[PDB]
Amino acid sequence: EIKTTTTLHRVVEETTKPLGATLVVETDISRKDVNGLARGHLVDGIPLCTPSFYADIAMQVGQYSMQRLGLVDVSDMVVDKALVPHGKGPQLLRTTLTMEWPPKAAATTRSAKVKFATYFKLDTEHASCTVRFTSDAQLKSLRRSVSEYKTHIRQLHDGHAKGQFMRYNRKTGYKLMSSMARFNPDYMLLDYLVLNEAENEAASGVDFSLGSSEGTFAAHPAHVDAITQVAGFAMNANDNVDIEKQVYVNHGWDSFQIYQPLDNSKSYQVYTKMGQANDLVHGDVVVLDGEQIVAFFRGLTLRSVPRGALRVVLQT
Amino acid sequence: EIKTTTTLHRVVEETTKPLGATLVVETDISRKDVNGLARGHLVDGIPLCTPSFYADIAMQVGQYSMQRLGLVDVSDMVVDKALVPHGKGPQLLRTTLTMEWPPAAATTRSAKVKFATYFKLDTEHASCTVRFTSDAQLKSLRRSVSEYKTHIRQLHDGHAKGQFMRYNRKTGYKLMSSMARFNPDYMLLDYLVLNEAENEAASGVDFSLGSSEGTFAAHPAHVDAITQVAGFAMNANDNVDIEKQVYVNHGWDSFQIYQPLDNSKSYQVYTKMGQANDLVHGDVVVLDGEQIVAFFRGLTLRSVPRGALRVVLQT
Ligand SMILES: Cc1cc(CSCc2cc(CSCC(=O)NCCNC(=O)CCNC(=O)[C@H](O)C(C)(C)COP(=O)(O)O)no2)no1
Ligand SMILES: Cc1cc(CSCc2cc(CSCC(=O)NCCNC(=O)CCNC(=O)[C@H](O)C(C)(C)COP(=O)(O)O)no2)no1
Repeated sequence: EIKTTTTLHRVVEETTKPLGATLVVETDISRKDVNGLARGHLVDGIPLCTPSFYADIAMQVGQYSMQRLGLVDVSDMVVDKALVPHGKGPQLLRTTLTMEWPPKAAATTRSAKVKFATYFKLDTEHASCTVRFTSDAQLKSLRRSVSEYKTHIRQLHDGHAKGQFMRYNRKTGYKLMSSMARFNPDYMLLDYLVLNEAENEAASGVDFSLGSSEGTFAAHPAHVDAITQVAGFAMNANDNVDIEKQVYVNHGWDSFQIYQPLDNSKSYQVYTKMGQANDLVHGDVVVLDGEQIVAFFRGLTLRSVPRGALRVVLQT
Repeated sequence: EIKTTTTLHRVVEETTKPLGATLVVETDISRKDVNGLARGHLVDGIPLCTPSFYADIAMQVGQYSMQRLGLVDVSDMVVDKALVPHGKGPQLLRTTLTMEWPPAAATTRSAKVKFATYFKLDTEHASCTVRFTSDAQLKSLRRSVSEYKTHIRQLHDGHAKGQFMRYNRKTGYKLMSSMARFNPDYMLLDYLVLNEAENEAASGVDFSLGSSEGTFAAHPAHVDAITQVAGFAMNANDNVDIEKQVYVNHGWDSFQIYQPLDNSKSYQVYTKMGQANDLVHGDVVVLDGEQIVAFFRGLTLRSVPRGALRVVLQT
């Protein structure tokens, strides 16, 4: 029996069969405990749900599906269409998980397809991902790289201390981005960020104590979004990116794994080196707690879009 | 008689009497050579004329009045109401200079100047007092050059140790972009080093970074770029939330220019603005290496609610 949370409200349909199974859950993003959280960013006055909102639900339905048959990877995340939480009556986000398997091999299953769509009935298809019941091989490799990530972080701080790189305090960083997007205060968790613009390379302290995070989640959408904001800032805070004309927006990612809880009283270190500018850039994002590996995005992908075209799409 | 320029288009009236004189000039800010320049900044999509636009005209009518009767100080500048250059047919900015004297005209060392748009009266925008001043301030400033250069060097030393922020041109304007977007011809701040704890800034302003075609006494983009250093030093503080409160131009006590503001040259600008009534003030010096180029004394900024600013402009 799957547990309901702030971001997963009820089971719509659940069906187990010979060559597969379906699980459909529903979240009313207008419900009072979640509607504030569902409004992660505001672009041209229009609220937007963040990809981390889907990722939280994906982790929940993946963890449940796995246990009914131990890391869940939220992989192949593709965000296709904006979700605008209007807060004017029910707004039903349905998450459909499907699995396939050959006879008597249900227990071997290591992935499931997940789709996110709003309904009234069908409203919009928003996003999709593949949850993977994955090995700890990546975690083991990341643990061997900790000293290397730490050295990259130390080198960024050394360069700032010599006047080489920019260091943004929290409020100044969000001010720099404010003509592009204004954040829900509960999402404004970047305490500082050191940016080497030449390599789109950033080290950031993210402090989850800086916001309110009441509810139950698998991975708090504000905590996970704050991790991806480091990569977004590294791109859009470059002196040669004119955010009046072109901006790097979320596109999705290849892989996302969490190895330790994202604790609302703690601060974490985040490091990324995003690739150089088709219209896509990608890179990895690691999250540390001192010497411990906390989480990792592999192939986080951002897309360069015209600022005005973004505005027209959202307003329509 | 008075020369016409990009920012001063014709004489409306010129009268002398035994105890004074009046000079009224007119500028159609919709004329095609000046309308672009008149649009200095955009706030919430609404174009605004900068105080430096008035200062340029004030220098012109002051220099003229004066030679007719040798530094002009544009002093006691008060900006009361926004001027929005709509670009939809004539928009006539009238500048009125008045002098008074006891029965003695050649002794006169100041004149009152008013700036108002007419259709006839539209809006009263600003006023100042032009002063025909001594070189005492210039000579005192020349003795302080090494002290100003030391303040600038200390800011650069602090940034090189990671203590102060240094903004490249485009990143500086990006930081301010939710408050105002600038006419590219006004985006002349090449870099700025900010000590936030004292609202203290040193900036390189490079007039070659914009286009400045026309004739002026003091190019309004060049003078506005000087004041932007002080505005940035206030609004770029980490504790100023420009979504709620912003420091806007208010005016100044005194402004003198000692050397041409050359559109091929870069200059050094230094200011230490006071700590946060709703007003802050400070001095702004402009250097060309070892030479004193210009000085604002008592440049005044006013803290206003960002949304109240929006409503006022929108109406
Ligand atoms: C300090 C600090 C750090 C940062 C982060 S850097 C600046 C920044 C801000 C944001 C948030 S706003 C962009 C965003 O992606 N938000 C959520 C994602 N939500 C969607 O809804 C898009 C996907 N949607 C689409 O609609 C389409 O693909 C679209 C409209 C982009 C184009 O479609 P097409 O043109 O092909 O028709 N991110 O980075 N800030 O401060
Ligand atoms: C690098 C780098 C540098 C910068 C720029 S520096 C930061 C900055 C930018 C601005 C520009 S916008 C504010 C401004 O003052 N613009 C012109 C002045 N023009 C008026 O029209 C006010 C007139 N004042 C009024 O109308 C009223 O007094 C009002 C409405 C403000 C108050 O209302 P009241 O209460 O009196 O009714 N400024 O600083 N960027 O990157």
